[PDB]
Amino acid sequence: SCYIYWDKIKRIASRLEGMNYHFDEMDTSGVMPLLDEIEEIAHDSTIDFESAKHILDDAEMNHALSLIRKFYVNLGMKLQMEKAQEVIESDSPWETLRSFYFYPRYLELLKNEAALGRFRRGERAVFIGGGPLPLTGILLSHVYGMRVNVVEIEPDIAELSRKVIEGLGVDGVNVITGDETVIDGLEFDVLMVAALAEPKRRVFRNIHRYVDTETRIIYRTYTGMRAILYAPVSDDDITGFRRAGVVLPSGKVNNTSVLVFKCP
Amino acid sequence: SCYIYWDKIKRIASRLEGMNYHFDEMDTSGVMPLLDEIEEIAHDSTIDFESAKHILDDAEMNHALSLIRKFYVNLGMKLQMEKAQEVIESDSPWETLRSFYFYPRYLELLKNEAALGRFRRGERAVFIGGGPLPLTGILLSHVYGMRVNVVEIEPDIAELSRKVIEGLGVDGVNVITGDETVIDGLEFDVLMVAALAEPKRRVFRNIHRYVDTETRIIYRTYTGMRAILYAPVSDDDITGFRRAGVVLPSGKVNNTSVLVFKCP
Ligand SMILES: N[C@@H](CCN[C@@H](CCC(=O)O)C(=O)O)C(=O)O
Ligand SMILES: N[C@@H](CCN[C@@H](CCC(=O)O)C(=O)O)C(=O)O
Ligand SMILES: [Br-]
Ligand SMILES: [Br-]
Ligand SMILES: [Br-]
Ligand SMILES: [Br-]
Ligand SMILES: [Br-]
Ligand SMILES: [Br-]
Repeated sequence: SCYIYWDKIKRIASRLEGMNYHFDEMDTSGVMPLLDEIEEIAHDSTIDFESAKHILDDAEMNHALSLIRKFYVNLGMKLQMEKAQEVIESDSPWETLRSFYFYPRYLELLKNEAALGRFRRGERAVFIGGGPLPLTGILLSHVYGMRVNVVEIEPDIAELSRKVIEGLGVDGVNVITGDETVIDGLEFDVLMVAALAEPKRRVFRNIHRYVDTETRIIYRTYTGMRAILYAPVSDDDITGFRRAGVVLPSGKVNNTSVLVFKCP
Repeated sequence: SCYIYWDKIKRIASRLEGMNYHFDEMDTSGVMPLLDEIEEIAHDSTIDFESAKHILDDAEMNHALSLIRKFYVNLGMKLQMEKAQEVIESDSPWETLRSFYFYPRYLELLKNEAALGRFRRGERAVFIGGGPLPLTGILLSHVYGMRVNVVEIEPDIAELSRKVIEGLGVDGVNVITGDETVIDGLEFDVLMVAALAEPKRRVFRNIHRYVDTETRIIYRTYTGMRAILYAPVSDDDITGFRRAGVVLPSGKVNNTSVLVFKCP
């Protein structure tokens, strides 16, 4: 085979590689064009899922794919870091938060997930992998009226996220510093696994130990050409669970959301 | 994992075990309820492709999958043979043809394919693997006004398919007895490969030698839970071609249709 996307992807990866050579520290404003070139490929609706695997998972794409995925992770993290601090400093913190590049996507994504998980006001939710900008946790309370624990493994990132929540005046959102294993000590009706929470295999094995067969578990993944952004959760990762629902994204939304329940 | 469909599949397969190595001896009328049981699962739109893959790829499912596929291919062949002979003997051949159990699905399948392959009246189509009831060839002319050569490897089957075409009074449909390599001496705009055309490896490697990069090639395969019916075309099979489009079936249609082009 002979996909025209292969050359386009390799050239983007070459640009990323040259950039990384010069700077470890991401220039978030400067790389927005690169992100948009990548998302135009990711959002190409003409490409079916099987074809996406044929193009993205080809052996000769491995190196380029790894560069693009690392870029997406590092950019997303830096954008979150920068926005968190902006929110904390702002006299108009909600207006500041809504300016986050990806903000409207979260509204659409969470709508999807709330239907999939049958979210109800007052239910307890745990979100594993809050990051510096705990937007999903914030929305689960602010929009869905859930009582939320957000879990974050890096103590300084956890601290930042707490200041963001305090800055916005959002109630019902607590941040727990620790790994996924903290769920042993929490009551919850629904558990969500962040798109970038890693390592997947470990996270799901630990989840399996601590949840029961009634716990609604939603995880975020990448399918079709959106897999250019990040490695999907594999079926091996979710051994001991059964899939019970999936929402495929459209528009600009990147994540696929999967509902699973612990067997048996 | 713990899908309800696992046991349901195993149960159906247990009732096929005693027919193993002798499915060709089946009473087609008598086994229709079995096909319905299998299709109940195959056609269940709540089973996502990841779940279907989990079930169907499991080593413990291999024997059951083999039984179901043998049943399906033998029932399909026998239904086709019986119908071909009925049509040839009928005073009302088109009415007889339209009573074929799968007839409505062919209309939908072809409708999807016509859009995918951008079929235009008067275009020249070659169909590899007519079988005794060359319904696709018949409809390509009758519905889409294409000029058709159907290719059939077995002389006796070729003779039967000619009699069906002639019985119906269909114009612009000819049967060529030979292997796939007969396309060397043909001039055509669209090439189609039947769902049951085998061996895929040899067939596609031969196709690659004769077509050019402009030839629209459509092949039929099985995806998701419908792969319970018949082995999907493997990635190995279509090496040297690029995928350009797909139609995934809905309702009762079994086949996925794939548009490919020879590289580059
Ligand atoms: N931050 C969220 C992920 C939210 N994804 C959104 C925003 C855009 C993106 O992440 O590429 C989406 O899918 O469109 C998490 O940690 O799960
Ligand atoms: N006979 C055709 C296949 C026609 N498939 C139809 C009929 C049902 C079936 O084959 O199970 C379909 O997908 O619904 C061929 O060999 O290409
Ligand atoms: Br504000
Ligand atoms: Br988040
Ligand atoms: Br199930
Ligand atoms: Br039975
Ligand atoms: Br057999
Ligand atoms: Br046919």
